[PDB]
Amino acid sequence: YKLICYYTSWSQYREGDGSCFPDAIDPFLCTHVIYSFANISNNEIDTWEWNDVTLYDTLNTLKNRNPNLKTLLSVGGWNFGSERFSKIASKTQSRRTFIKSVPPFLRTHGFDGLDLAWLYPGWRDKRHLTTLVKEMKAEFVREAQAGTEQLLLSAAVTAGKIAIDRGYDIAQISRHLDFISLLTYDFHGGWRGTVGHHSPLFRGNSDGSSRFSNADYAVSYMLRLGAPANKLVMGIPTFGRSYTLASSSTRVGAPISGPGIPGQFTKEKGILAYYEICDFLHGATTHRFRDQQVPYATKGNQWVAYDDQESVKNKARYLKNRQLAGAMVWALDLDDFRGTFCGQNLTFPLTSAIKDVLARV
Ligand SMILES: *[C@@H]1O[C@H](CO)[C@@H](O[C@@H]2O[C@H](CO)[C@@H](O[C@H]3O[C@H](CO[C@@H]4O[C@H](CO)[C@@H](O[C@@H]5O[C@H](CO)[C@@H](O)[C@H](O)[C@@H]5O)[C@H](O)[C@@H]4O)[C@@H](O)[C@H](O[C@H]4O[C@H](CO)[C@@H](O)[C@H](O)[C@@H]4O)[C@@H]3O)[C@H](O)[C@H]2NC(C)=O)[C@H](O)[C@H]1NC(C)=O
Repeated sequence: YKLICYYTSWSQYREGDGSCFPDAIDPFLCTHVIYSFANISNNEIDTWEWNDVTLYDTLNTLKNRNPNLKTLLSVGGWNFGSERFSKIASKTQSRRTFIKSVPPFLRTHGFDGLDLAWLYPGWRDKRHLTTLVKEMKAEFVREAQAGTEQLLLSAAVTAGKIAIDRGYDIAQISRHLDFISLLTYDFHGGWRGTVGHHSPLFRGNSDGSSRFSNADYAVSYMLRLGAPANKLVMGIPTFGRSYTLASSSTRVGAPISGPGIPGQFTKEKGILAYYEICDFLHGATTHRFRDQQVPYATKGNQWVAYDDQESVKNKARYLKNRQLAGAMVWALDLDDFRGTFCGQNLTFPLTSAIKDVLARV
């Protein structure tokens, strides 16, 4: 099985114990580690952070201890303008300059491949995405004639039916990609005025109006569109989403006024790291959506949807039962990476739980 784990460059700036450098990563935990995110300047791949050159180097020394570990560099992301990707991909001269700049950059800094995180192509972009993937893969194939191990190409793909239909020719891009990570953890957010879970495994016979907003539907739909099971990797989150309750109601369908309050270390409205949730749970009431098979917790006017060891092991069993290529984790720096917040002296408890399931029959 593959275990694909993202590390995010901005996690280095978090204070005290929340600070996470590539250094903290156990080299034997994941099969592939992806560094997020690279920039595009002058139509060429480039660094984002001031000290990226150093961090690349720290990440790639993990390979001195585990020579089988693979590392990828992810380009794009949320803070990258979708329109900036659109402009690059739709003009042949810009697209060509970009593609040619990638292999030398990856080689200089020690990466084994490139992850595309264009979030998200519009209906006008779908054709250009296909072209970008095709031509990117062709160039990696050509570069490997120089006797080096061929660069890997992956893509992060949204799990909502409408985003898929609008932006992605799954049947075509599947043939050129080494793996596709399905982002099965954005099924709810502050954008609706109610409480709900962003990563449910199943629909659960109760659910109103969205048979499609669950991991099971997204996986079955990708399989139907022509993504081969052995290229499909199911995304499992290591963070939670928080909401401020608008009333004293805390069950399904409850009102909300907005995001939850920022966490001590992540400092971002609406999300919490798992190591912050471990702390939040002291004094919280815990519940579990039995149909959806995911927990949530509530304390005061704060309502948190999250994943724990049981829910993550369940998702891992599901994906094995479906014979998928593996699991993808967003993100190593949001799991309890020091191992000192969540009880047990177990570093990476969520990621480890996934690995345990994937390593059994
Ligand atoms: C990821 O990469 C991206 C892509 O490169 C990085 O984003 C860019 O990087 C640089 C530097 O930070 C900037 O590049 C040049 O910017 C200037 C361009 O000028 C413009 O400013 C005006 C604001 O008034 C703005 O508005 C319009 O244009 C005209 C203005 O007359 C106006 O009539 C219109 O109505 C518009 O309002 C316009 O959009 C431009 O942004 C240059 O001045 C910069 O410095 C050089 O400039 C001169 C030569 O051109 C020299 O005199 C100077 O000495 C110097 O050499 C610079 O070259 C970009 O702004 C920026 N672009 C994008 C796409 O965002 C990004 O930083 C990176 N991310 C990270 C984390 O690194």
